[PDB]
Amino acid sequence: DKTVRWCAVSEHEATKCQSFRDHMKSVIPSDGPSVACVKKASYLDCIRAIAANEADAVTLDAGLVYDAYLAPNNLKPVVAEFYGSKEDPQTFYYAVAVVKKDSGFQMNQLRGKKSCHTGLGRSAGWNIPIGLLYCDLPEPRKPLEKAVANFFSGSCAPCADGTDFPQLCQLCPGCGCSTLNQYFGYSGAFKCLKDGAGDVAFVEHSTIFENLANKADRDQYELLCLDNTRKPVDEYKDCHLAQVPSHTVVARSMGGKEDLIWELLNQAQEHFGKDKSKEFQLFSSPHGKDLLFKDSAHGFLKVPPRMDAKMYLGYEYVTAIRNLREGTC
Ligand SMILES: [Fe+3]
Ligand SMILES: [K+]
Repeated sequence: DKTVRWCAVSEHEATKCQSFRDHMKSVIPSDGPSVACVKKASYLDCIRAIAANEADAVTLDAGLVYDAYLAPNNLKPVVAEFYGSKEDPQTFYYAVAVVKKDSGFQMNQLRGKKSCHTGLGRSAGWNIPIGLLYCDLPEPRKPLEKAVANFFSGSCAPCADGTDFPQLCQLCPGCGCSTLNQYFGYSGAFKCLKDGAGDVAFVEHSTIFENLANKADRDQYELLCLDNTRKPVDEYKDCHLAQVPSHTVVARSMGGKEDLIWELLNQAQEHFGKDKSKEFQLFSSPHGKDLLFKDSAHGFLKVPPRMDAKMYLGYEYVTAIRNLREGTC
């Protein structure tokens, strides 16, 4: 069998997955790669399913790539997203802090504000913004969750526990770990800001561009820079929190079907990648944004053989994570 079982988180990803299954099925040889769809409530359930041989592949934020390499799962990174263009591909992106024009505050004046995150554990939504703001947080700083809940005056951290940390779900009651939470992910953290529930969205550089097509509406938003100034959203290259490694597909170490994962995704990149097909798209969707793969991706690059999360992610970002887990001020 040449079937990749894809893990899709909730109703909408599940739909795009069935399209993906059907179009590949229709425009593929008798012998080529098939994909099957397994619906899960969260990225955590996908990670558990892949370790337990009940699924083969899920695409995860760089932060969640790290998380998934830890025991007893030991998921290995297999295919990387790239952004920008197919000519000069990039395997990183920019963590930006998006705010509404004329809101007043800057970064060392973020205390007491409302925060929209993509989700707990994610690079630009959590790890980067919270690590930089770590010593600004009140004591005690463990647990970290409870202490960012204390810093802001209400938050939305998708995937967090709302019993243990009610405040982290104030802007999105429940802290849903899927698109079913309307304020989950990139597009969801920007909807959280736009609706006026929050003051800052910790998102990627291309987030606003994919959620607001009109430049006149776009100019009512700006970014928070590290020198405590503000700059137009277009000038993200000189006003960003950090550069983070790209979302990756992960797979099992043993019997991971990584070769096939590549074969499927690479063929799928030629048939349905950016601007390639009017029947199906891999990096946009009728059913939502950033489903299965991010909207801002332009295709895929193969991860070198048998490389682990640790190595793929790089020392600067692995180190950035570990420092967050145990620090001092
Ligand atoms: Fe991300
Ligand atoms: K508070």
